[PDB]
Amino acid sequence: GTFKDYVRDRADLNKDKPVIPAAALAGYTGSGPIQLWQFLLELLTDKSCQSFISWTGDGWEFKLSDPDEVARRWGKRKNKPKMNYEKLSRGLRYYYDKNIIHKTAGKRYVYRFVCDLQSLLGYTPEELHAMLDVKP
Amino acid sequence: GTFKDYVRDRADLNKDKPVIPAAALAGYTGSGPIQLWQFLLELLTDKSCQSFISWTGDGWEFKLSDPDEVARRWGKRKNKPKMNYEKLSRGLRYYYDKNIIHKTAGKRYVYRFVCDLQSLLGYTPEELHAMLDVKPDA
DNA sequence: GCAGGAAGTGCTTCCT
DNA sequence: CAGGAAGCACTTCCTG
Repeated sequence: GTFKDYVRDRADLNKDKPVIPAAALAGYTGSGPIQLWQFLLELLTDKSCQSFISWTGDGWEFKLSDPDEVARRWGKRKNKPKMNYEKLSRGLRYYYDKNIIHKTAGKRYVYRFVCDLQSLLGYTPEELHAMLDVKP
Repeated sequence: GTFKDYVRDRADLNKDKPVIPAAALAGYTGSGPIQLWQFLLELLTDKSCQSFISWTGDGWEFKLSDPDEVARRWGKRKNKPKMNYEKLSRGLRYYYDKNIIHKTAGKRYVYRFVCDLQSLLGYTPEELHAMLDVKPDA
Protein backbone atom coordinates (compact mmCIF):
# COMPACT_ATOMS: atom_id res chain seq x y z
CA GLY A 1 0.00 0.00 0.00
CA THR A 2 1.44 3.31 -1.13
CA PHE A 3 0.18 6.84 -1.54
CA LYS A 4 -0.52 5.98 -5.18
CA ASP A 5 -3.11 3.43 -4.12
CA TYR A 6 -4.37 5.58 -1.24
CA VAL A 7 -5.35 8.23 -3.81
CA ARG A 8 -6.75 5.54 -6.08
CA ASP A 9 -9.00 4.11 -3.36
CA ARG A 10 -10.17 7.55 -2.23
CA ALA A 11 -10.84 8.23 -5.93
CA ASP A 12 -13.98 6.08 -5.92
CA LEU A 13 -15.86 8.53 -3.78
CA ASN A 14 -15.84 8.50 0.01
CA LYS A 15 -15.88 12.23 -0.47
CA ASP A 16 -19.20 13.94 0.18
CA LYS A 17 -21.03 13.35 -3.17
CA PRO A 18 -23.79 11.68 -5.34
CA VAL A 19 -22.50 9.10 -7.82
CA ILE A 20 -24.76 10.45 -10.57
CA PRO A 21 -25.45 14.18 -10.13
CA ALA A 22 -28.65 15.15 -11.93
CA ALA A 23 -27.26 18.28 -13.61
CA ALA A 24 -24.35 16.29 -15.03
CA LEU A 25 -26.55 13.60 -16.54
CA ALA A 26 -28.78 16.34 -18.00
CA GLY A 27 -25.68 17.74 -19.66
CA TYR A 28 -24.46 14.39 -20.96
CA THR A 29 -28.00 13.79 -22.20
CA GLY A 30 -28.67 17.37 -23.28
CA SER A 31 -32.24 16.79 -22.03
CA GLY A 32 -32.38 20.45 -21.10
CA PRO A 33 -33.68 21.31 -17.61
CA ILE A 34 -33.50 18.72 -14.85
CA GLN A 35 -36.21 16.07 -14.86
CA LEU A 36 -37.78 14.41 -11.82
CA TRP A 37 -36.23 10.98 -12.33
CA GLN A 38 -32.81 12.53 -12.90
CA PHE A 39 -33.23 14.31 -9.57
CA LEU A 40 -34.12 11.06 -7.78
CA LEU A 41 -31.32 9.14 -9.45
CA GLU A 42 -28.87 11.56 -7.83
CA LEU A 43 -30.72 11.19 -4.53
CA LEU A 44 -30.31 7.43 -4.79
CA THR A 45 -26.61 7.80 -5.64
CA ASP A 46 -25.81 10.02 -2.66
CA LYS A 47 -25.38 8.11 0.59
CA SER A 48 -26.49 11.21 2.50
CA CYS A 49 -29.98 10.68 1.08
CA GLN A 50 -30.45 7.01 2.00
CA SER A 51 -32.30 8.16 5.14
CA PHE A 52 -35.50 9.29 3.37
CA ILE A 53 -34.98 7.38 0.12
CA SER A 54 -32.88 4.47 -1.08
CA TRP A 55 -32.86 1.17 -2.94
CA THR A 56 -34.63 -1.98 -1.76
CA GLY A 57 -31.73 -4.09 -3.00
CA ASP A 58 -33.70 -5.56 -5.89
CA GLY A 59 -32.41 -4.15 -9.19
CA TRP A 60 -33.78 -0.71 -10.10
CA GLU A 61 -36.25 -0.94 -7.23
CA PHE A 62 -36.30 1.95 -4.76
CA LYS A 63 -38.36 3.23 -1.85
CA LEU A 64 -39.28 6.64 -0.45
CA SER A 65 -39.00 6.12 3.31
CA ASP A 66 -39.87 9.80 3.89
CA PRO A 67 -41.68 11.38 0.88
CA ASP A 68 -42.34 14.75 2.51
CA GLU A 69 -38.57 15.22 2.74
CA VAL A 70 -38.00 14.20 -0.87
CA ALA A 71 -40.80 16.47 -2.11
CA ARG A 72 -39.25 19.23 -0.02
CA ARG A 73 -35.95 18.91 -1.86
CA TRP A 74 -37.43 18.43 -5.34
CA GLY A 75 -39.57 21.50 -4.92
CA LYS A 76 -36.64 23.45 -3.49
CA ARG A 77 -34.51 22.47 -6.46
CA LYS A 78 -37.01 23.87 -8.99
CA ASN A 79 -37.92 26.78 -6.68
CA LYS A 80 -41.39 25.44 -5.86
CA PRO A 81 -42.24 26.05 -2.18
CA LYS A 82 -45.78 24.72 -2.66
CA MET A 83 -44.26 21.36 -3.59
CA ASN A 84 -45.35 18.11 -1.89
CA TYR A 85 -45.42 14.35 -2.49
CA GLU A 86 -49.00 14.82 -3.69
CA LYS A 87 -47.84 16.81 -6.74
CA LEU A 88 -44.43 15.18 -7.03
CA SER A 89 -46.28 11.87 -7.34
CA ARG A 90 -48.33 13.11 -10.27
CA GLY A 91 -45.03 13.78 -11.99
CA LEU A 92 -44.18 10.13 -11.53
CA ARG A 93 -47.54 8.93 -12.81
CA TYR A 94 -46.62 10.42 -16.19
CA TYR A 95 -43.57 8.12 -16.23
CA TYR A 96 -45.63 4.91 -16.43
CA ASP A 97 -46.72 5.30 -20.04
CA LYS A 98 -43.35 6.78 -21.01
CA ASN A 99 -41.66 3.64 -19.56
CA ILE A 100 -39.23 5.57 -17.40
CA ILE A 101 -40.29 4.44 -13.92
CA HIS A 102 -43.05 2.10 -12.76
CA LYS A 103 -44.85 1.37 -9.48
CA THR A 104 -44.34 -1.71 -7.30
CA ALA A 105 -47.94 -2.92 -6.96
CA GLY A 106 -48.85 -3.86 -3.38
CA LYS A 107 -46.23 -1.62 -1.78
CA ARG A 108 -46.69 2.04 -0.94
CA TYR A 109 -44.10 4.61 -1.97
CA VAL A 110 -42.18 1.87 -3.76
CA TYR A 111 -41.17 2.23 -7.41
CA ARG A 112 -38.63 0.98 -9.95
CA PHE A 113 -36.67 2.41 -12.87
CA VAL A 114 -37.67 0.46 -15.96
CA CYS A 115 -35.56 2.30 -18.52
CA ASP A 116 -32.19 1.05 -19.77
CA LEU A 117 -30.04 2.64 -17.06
CA GLN A 118 -27.14 0.19 -17.08
CA SER A 119 -26.33 1.12 -20.69
CA LEU A 120 -26.91 4.84 -20.22
CA LEU A 121 -24.84 5.20 -17.02
CA GLY A 122 -22.51 2.25 -17.52
CA TYR A 123 -23.27 1.00 -14.02
CA THR A 124 -25.22 -2.06 -12.86
CA PRO A 125 -27.57 -1.91 -9.86
CA GLU A 126 -25.24 -4.19 -7.88
CA GLU A 127 -22.23 -1.93 -8.56
CA LEU A 128 -24.27 0.96 -7.25
CA HIS A 129 -25.71 -1.04 -4.35
CA ALA A 130 -22.18 -2.03 -3.37
CA MET A 131 -20.84 1.53 -3.69
CA LEU A 132 -23.84 2.74 -1.69
CA ASP A 133 -23.58 -0.13 0.82
CA VAL A 134 -27.25 -1.12 0.35
CA LYS A 135 -28.52 -3.34 3.20
CA PRO A 136 -31.22 -5.67 1.79
CA GLY B 1 -10.13 47.02 12.44
CA THR B 2 -11.35 43.91 14.22
CA PHE B 3 -12.19 40.58 12.59
CA LYS B 4 -15.64 41.35 11.15
CA ASP B 5 -13.84 44.27 9.53
CA TYR B 6 -11.10 42.06 8.11
CA VAL B 7 -13.92 39.78 6.88
CA ARG B 8 -16.11 42.39 5.22
CA ASP B 9 -12.99 44.02 3.77
CA ARG B 10 -11.95 40.92 1.86
CA ALA B 11 -15.53 39.68 1.46
CA ASP B 12 -16.59 43.05 0.00
CA LEU B 13 -15.29 41.50 -3.23
CA ASN B 14 -17.31 39.96 -6.05
CA LYS B 15 -15.62 41.59 -9.01
CA ASP B 16 -17.16 38.88 -11.16
CA LYS B 17 -20.51 38.76 -9.37
CA PRO B 18 -23.70 39.91 -11.14
CA VAL B 19 -25.99 42.25 -9.17
CA ILE B 20 -29.12 40.13 -9.82
CA PRO B 21 -28.26 36.43 -10.20
CA ALA B 22 -31.16 34.71 -11.98
CA ALA B 23 -31.20 31.82 -9.51
CA ALA B 24 -31.41 34.11 -6.48
CA LEU B 25 -34.26 36.02 -8.07
CA ALA B 26 -35.99 32.77 -8.94
CA GLY B 27 -35.44 31.83 -5.29
CA TYR B 28 -36.75 35.05 -3.73
CA THR B 29 -39.86 34.82 -5.93
CA GLY B 30 -40.21 31.04 -6.07
CA SER B 31 -40.87 31.46 -9.80
CA GLY B 32 -39.79 27.87 -10.32
CA PRO B 33 -37.04 27.06 -12.87
CA ILE B 34 -35.00 29.97 -14.16
CA GLN B 35 -36.84 31.98 -16.83
CA LEU B 36 -35.28 33.76 -19.81
CA TRP B 37 -36.06 37.24 -18.53
CA GLN B 38 -34.57 36.55 -15.14
CA PHE B 39 -31.57 35.29 -17.08
CA LEU B 40 -31.08 38.35 -19.29
CA LEU B 41 -31.52 40.40 -16.15
CA GLU B 42 -28.61 38.54 -14.65
CA LEU B 43 -26.29 39.32 -17.55
CA LEU B 44 -27.29 42.99 -17.57
CA THR B 45 -26.15 43.22 -13.98
CA ASP B 46 -22.96 41.31 -14.74
CA LYS B 47 -20.36 43.89 -15.89
CA SER B 48 -18.52 41.05 -17.67
CA CYS B 49 -21.35 40.68 -20.17
CA GLN B 50 -21.52 44.33 -21.23
CA SER B 51 -19.65 43.09 -24.31
CA PHE B 52 -22.64 41.40 -25.98
CA ILE B 53 -25.50 42.74 -23.84
CA SER B 54 -26.06 46.02 -22.03
CA TRP B 55 -28.40 48.87 -21.09
CA THR B 56 -29.35 51.65 -23.51
CA GLY B 57 -29.34 54.06 -20.63
CA ASP B 58 -33.07 54.62 -21.03
CA GLY B 59 -35.29 53.18 -18.30
CA TRP B 60 -35.16 49.38 -18.43
CA GLU B 61 -34.55 49.36 -22.17
CA PHE B 62 -31.58 47.27 -23.33
CA LYS B 63 -29.92 45.72 -26.35
CA LEU B 64 -28.34 42.50 -27.53
CA SER B 65 -25.25 43.86 -29.28
CA ASP B 66 -24.32 40.22 -29.93
CA PRO B 67 -27.37 37.90 -29.99
CA ASP B 68 -25.52 34.78 -30.94
CA GLU B 69 -23.39 34.77 -27.76
CA VAL B 70 -26.40 35.53 -25.59
CA ALA B 71 -28.22 32.67 -27.27
CA ARG B 72 -25.36 30.25 -26.64
CA ARG B 73 -24.94 31.19 -23.00
CA TRP B 74 -28.68 30.80 -22.45
CA GLY B 75 -28.68 27.55 -24.34
CA LYS B 76 -25.86 26.41 -22.10
CA ARG B 77 -27.81 27.47 -19.04
CA LYS B 78 -30.64 25.05 -19.71
CA ASN B 79 -28.71 22.40 -21.68
CA LYS B 80 -29.90 23.28 -25.15
CA PRO B 81 -26.92 23.03 -27.53
CA LYS B 82 -29.29 23.87 -30.42
CA MET B 83 -30.28 27.20 -28.86
CA ASN B 84 -29.91 30.34 -30.97
CA TYR B 85 -31.31 33.85 -30.97
CA GLU B 86 -33.85 32.67 -33.51
CA LYS B 87 -35.53 30.41 -30.98
CA LEU B 88 -34.69 32.59 -28.01
CA SER B 89 -36.35 35.53 -29.79
CA ARG B 90 -39.50 33.42 -29.79
CA GLY B 91 -39.37 33.10 -26.02
CA LEU B 92 -39.04 36.84 -25.76
CA ARG B 93 -42.02 37.18 -28.07
CA TYR B 94 -44.38 35.56 -25.61
CA TYR B 95 -43.52 38.24 -22.97
CA TYR B 96 -45.29 40.90 -25.03
CA ASP B 97 -48.62 39.52 -23.90
CA LYS B 98 -47.49 38.58 -20.40
CA ASN B 99 -46.30 42.21 -20.27
CA ILE B 100 -42.84 41.29 -19.15
CA ILE B 101 -40.63 42.52 -21.98
CA HIS B 102 -41.47 44.67 -24.94
CA LYS B 103 -39.43 45.21 -28.13
CA THR B 104 -38.48 48.86 -28.80
CA ALA B 105 -40.01 49.75 -32.18
CA GLY B 106 -37.71 50.86 -34.96
CA LYS B 107 -34.56 49.17 -33.75
CA ARG B 108 -32.92 45.77 -33.94
CA TYR B 109 -32.19 43.68 -30.86
CA VAL B 110 -33.62 46.38 -28.63
CA TYR B 111 -36.25 45.41 -25.99
CA ARG B 112 -37.36 46.81 -22.60
CA PHE B 113 -38.50 45.12 -19.36
CA VAL B 114 -41.97 46.50 -18.75
CA CYS B 115 -42.97 44.52 -15.72
CA ASP B 116 -42.30 46.29 -12.46
CA LEU B 117 -38.72 45.25 -11.61
CA GLN B 118 -38.12 48.41 -9.59
CA SER B 119 -40.54 47.34 -6.88
CA LEU B 120 -39.37 43.79 -7.09
CA LEU B 121 -35.61 44.35 -7.18
CA GLY B 122 -35.55 47.38 -4.89
CA TYR B 123 -33.32 49.29 -7.34
CA THR B 124 -34.21 51.99 -9.86
CA PRO B 125 -32.88 51.77 -13.41
CA GLU B 126 -30.56 54.71 -12.79
CA GLU B 127 -29.07 53.17 -9.65
CA LEU B 128 -28.22 50.08 -11.66
CA HIS B 129 -26.82 52.08 -14.56
CA ALA B 130 -24.48 53.72 -12.06
CA MET B 131 -23.40 50.49 -10.46
CA LEU B 132 -22.50 49.39 -13.96
CA ASP B 133 -21.05 52.65 -15.30
CA VAL B 134 -23.50 52.55 -18.20
CA LYS B 135 -23.01 54.97 -21.06
CA PRO B 136 -26.19 56.18 -22.87
CA ASP B 137 -26.69 55.55 -26.58
CA ALA B 138 -27.92 57.99 -29.23
C1' DG C 1 -35.64 40.09 -38.36
C1' DC C 2 -39.35 40.13 -36.15
C1' DA C 3 -44.85 39.20 -35.02
C1' DG C 4 -47.16 35.12 -34.20
C1' DG C 5 -49.94 30.55 -34.97
C1' DA C 6 -49.22 25.63 -33.99
C1' DA C 7 -47.50 21.47 -31.82
C1' DG C 8 -44.51 19.17 -28.45
C1' DT C 9 -42.12 19.03 -23.73
C1' DG C 10 -42.62 18.23 -18.66
C1' DC C 11 -43.70 18.87 -14.97
C1' DT C 12 -47.22 21.84 -11.85
C1' DT C 13 -52.00 22.95 -10.69
C1' DC C 14 -56.89 21.92 -9.87
C1' DC C 15 -60.43 19.03 -9.08
C1' DT C 16 -63.75 15.33 -9.59
C1' DC D 1 -52.99 7.75 -4.24
C1' DA D 2 -55.69 8.21 -8.84
C1' DG D 3 -56.49 10.22 -13.30
C1' DG D 4 -58.32 13.91 -16.82
C1' DA D 5 -57.52 18.27 -18.19
C1' DA D 6 -55.36 22.78 -17.84
C1' DG D 7 -51.45 25.71 -17.12
C1' DC D 8 -47.01 27.52 -17.68
C1' DA D 9 -42.33 28.86 -19.80
C1' DC D 10 -40.39 27.89 -23.28
C1' DT D 11 -38.22 25.01 -27.50
C1' DT D 12 -38.94 24.08 -32.56
C1' DC D 13 -40.88 25.00 -36.77
C1' DC D 14 -42.94 27.77 -40.40
C1' DT D 15 -45.23 31.73 -42.59
C1' DG D 16 -45.30 36.67 -44.19
